[PDB]
Amino acid sequence: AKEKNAAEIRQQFAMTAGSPIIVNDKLERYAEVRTAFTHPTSFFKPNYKGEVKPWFLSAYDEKVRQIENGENGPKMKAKNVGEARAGRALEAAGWTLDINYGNIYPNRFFMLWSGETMTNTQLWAPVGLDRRPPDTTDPVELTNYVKFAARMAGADLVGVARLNRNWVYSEAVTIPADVPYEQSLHKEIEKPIVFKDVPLPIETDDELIIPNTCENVIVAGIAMNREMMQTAPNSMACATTAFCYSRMCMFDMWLCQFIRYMGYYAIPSCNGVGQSVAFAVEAGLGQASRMGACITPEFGPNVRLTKVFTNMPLVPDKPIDFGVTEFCETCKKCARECPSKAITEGPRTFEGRSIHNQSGKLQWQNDYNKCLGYWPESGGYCGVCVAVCPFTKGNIWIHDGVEWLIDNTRFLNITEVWDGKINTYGLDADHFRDTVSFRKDRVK
Amino acid sequence: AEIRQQFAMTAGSPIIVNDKLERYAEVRTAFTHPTSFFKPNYKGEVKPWFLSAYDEKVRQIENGENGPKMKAKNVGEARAGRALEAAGWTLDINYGNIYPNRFFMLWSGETMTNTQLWAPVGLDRRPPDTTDPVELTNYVKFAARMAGADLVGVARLNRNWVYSEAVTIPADVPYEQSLHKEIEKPIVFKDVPLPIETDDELIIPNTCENVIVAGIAMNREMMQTAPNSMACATTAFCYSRMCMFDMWLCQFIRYMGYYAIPSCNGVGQSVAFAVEAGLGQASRMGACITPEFGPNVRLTKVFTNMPLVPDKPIDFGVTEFCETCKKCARECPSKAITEGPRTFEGRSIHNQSGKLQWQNDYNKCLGYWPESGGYCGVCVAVCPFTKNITEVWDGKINTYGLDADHFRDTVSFRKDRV
Ligand SMILES: Oc1ccc(Br)cc1
Ligand SMILES: Oc1ccc(Br)cc1
Ligand SMILES: Oc1ccc(Br)cc1
Ligand SMILES: Oc1ccc(Br)cc1
Ligand code: SF4
Ligand code: SF4
Ligand code: SF4
Ligand code: SF4
Repeated sequence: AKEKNAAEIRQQFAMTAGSPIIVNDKLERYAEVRTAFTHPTSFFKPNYKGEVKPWFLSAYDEKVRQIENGENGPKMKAKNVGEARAGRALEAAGWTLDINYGNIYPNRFFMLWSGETMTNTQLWAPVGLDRRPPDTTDPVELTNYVKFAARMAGADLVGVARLNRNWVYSEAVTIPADVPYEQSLHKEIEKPIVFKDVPLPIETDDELIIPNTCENVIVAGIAMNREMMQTAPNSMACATTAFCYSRMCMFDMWLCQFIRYMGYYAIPSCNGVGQSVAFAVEAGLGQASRMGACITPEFGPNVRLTKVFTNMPLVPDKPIDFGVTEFCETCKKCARECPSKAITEGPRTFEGRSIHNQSGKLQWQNDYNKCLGYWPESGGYCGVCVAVCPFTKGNIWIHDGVEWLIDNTRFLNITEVWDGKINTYGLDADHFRDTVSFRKDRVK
Repeated sequence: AEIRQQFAMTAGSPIIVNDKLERYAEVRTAFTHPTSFFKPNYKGEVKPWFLSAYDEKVRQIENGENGPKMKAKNVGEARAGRALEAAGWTLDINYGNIYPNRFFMLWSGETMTNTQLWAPVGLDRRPPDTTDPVELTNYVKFAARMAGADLVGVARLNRNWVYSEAVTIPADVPYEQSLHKEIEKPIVFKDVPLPIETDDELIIPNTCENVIVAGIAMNREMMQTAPNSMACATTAFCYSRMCMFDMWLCQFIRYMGYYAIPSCNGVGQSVAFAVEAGLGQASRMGACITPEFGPNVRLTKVFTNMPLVPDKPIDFGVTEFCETCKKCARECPSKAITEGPRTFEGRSIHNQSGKLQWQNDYNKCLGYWPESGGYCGVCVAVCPFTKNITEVWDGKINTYGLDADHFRDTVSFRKDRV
């Protein structure tokens, strides 16, 4: 006659301890300014009138053009102008709790490295939870507590790894502390991230200082909505992306406060501080893939990541190998469907394709300037590679009577989305049992 | 979805009122009123009630307890429950976000970082492209589910449930002085284009036709630990879910060409709005009891001129069940809940007289919070419609504390949205 079981799947494919990422001697920490979103070589893109602008402003011009022409995406006619409008209103509102598309500035706005000034900390100050020494130092108990809190805080997946500094940005993109929001985009700077023998995360005029005791990284997966992502590259894919960034932000703040009130310190990050995919792989959420994302058993790549760094003692999780690398070796669906041909069809190498790649680690090397170039053209955040990946299909797992396996057969419109199935936070009750959690699967 | 249609009433507010009903000044709630605000701690020192409750939380942690007379596994566990509770409140100002047009509860999006970033697109400046209330109701409910509501309904705004005067703070007062500088400010309805605040008044436009009410489900296993710390924790986390819902949904409504007023625990009485919007029925304890969650669900609401189709109120027999049940009243640690019949006369200043309801003594309720060091919730926990702490921490959990064994009950398609 067997119903899907993520705990069994993860146990079946668990590896022995050790970072799965393969590196050589060319590896150096990566300056965040090099990402396509920020680097001068990629930052500017033409709009549909040929005017060269910051990429997100050129994308804005295309969003406005599509609404006026009753389109939900590039050459994709909406039911009417009102439907086109509704999709961009949903997208825009999803970003409500996110600063400048990613919350990357460390220790600014929502991403504070200390809780001292937050209104919640001030209200609770008489209890002294953030000043009382920890009552628990046992990593086993702390891992159970912090993972339970993580699920409360909106994570669909949570894992723990030792912090690998190779993936922490050599220098962050940030703004001076005295610069108000309305000037932030004009006053962005770089600032080194360094590790020193200090008791608490602290920021000087010159440096963002992470303590040498910052042992661990907690990684969260924030599930996006399948029906909406499958509209990629059209507006509804932008909306599930946007809403999950605000979920990421709430997660980080909730969890950091929990960790602080347990007597440790905690650094939030969302898209800042370090490379989420690498942390997620080392924390066992999933495997790296040809497109470059972390592919998870539960959601494929259709899941966002955030992470929190802490000195709280924790038990690292085991990495997972459910065969993604070998599937990506033969699949190439994302490479073939990518509207900008940004994804390589070749083998993995240690050699960066351009400045946006960190050389010295074995991965599929993609041209992320080509990817970013398609966003102003399509007026969105694309996501076609996520949408076409077979691992994004909700039912890829089958049980053969003995064990779990991937179904190889899987590798061979917006009005209906607005009118169709939805549930709280865009989660799907047909799959929400995938992420049920008991102590047995939080810590062994 | 068929249960709720099975029990739909015809249109019309189910709340029975008389000639004496008047709008209720928010200062009168037990949380804020000077007759109920100060309570002794366990040492006998009289303080603001939440400060006396803090002292009990400290004392329990030190004594390795999760609640009154309830030993924890160890001090570490006691600490963890209070750390979780305190963290849950991260996105909430001074227990409830009640000050209108302050902090998270802004009546205009114009100064929000999100609005500024999106300004070149001009979605908040562009006239509505959709005025059909049917399509708007489908769009905004879909948005509401994305925004974290497990239940959503629409009603015409009954001004009887809007506070006559809000509790707020002067606009330039910093957060650190807020608790000490709370003031009263009238909420009035005038012929103005947009919601606006003057030195003297919070002005809601006469065009503000509708209220959208959201139900935000709490975790059943955690609330079952009431009056102990883990029921405090699911309470707290849902207040921050409430705040994110309000901001997300207001931004959606504004980017659609309308205005939107958030509220969380402020602006007006959530239980009344929820009953008129069809989420559930009023109950003996005073809460809105829903078919999906019983009373184990928090409420928030957003006010807007967006054309919408009002939902029908529902009758699935709560009133007749509450007549004979009285379990909440017998389990209530403070004897706050009446065993008697419904009347139009409030028992004290904390009740709004003029509406038929079970009249409860809410000062007796609040008095149990400093004694127990939490937000109680025993009434919610024992209610039949709702159906140790180490086992909760070691037991089932899922995203936002939702439960996959019941999450299918809140699936939604267009047919059940409008
Ligand atoms: O991950 C993302 C970052 C920025 C934008 Br805009 C969209 C997606
Ligand atoms: O007087 C006080 C009021 C509130 C807090 Br919190 C601390 C002190
Ligand atoms: O509704 C609530 C208001 C204040 C507290 Br403290 C807890 C719950
Ligand atoms: O020059 C700018 C105009 C609008 C934005 Br948003 C950012 C920069
Ligand atoms: S589409 Fe195919 S090659 Fe691309 S990431 Fe998914 S499985 Fe790998
Ligand atoms: S987001 Fe789009 S353009 Fe970018 S890699 Fe994926 S498919 Fe290609
Ligand atoms: S919260 Fe507790 S004290 Fe208050 S009415 Fe309910 S049972 Fe009684
Ligand atoms: S416990 Fe009984 S009387 Fe009290 S609200 Fe629930 S059903 Fe009604």
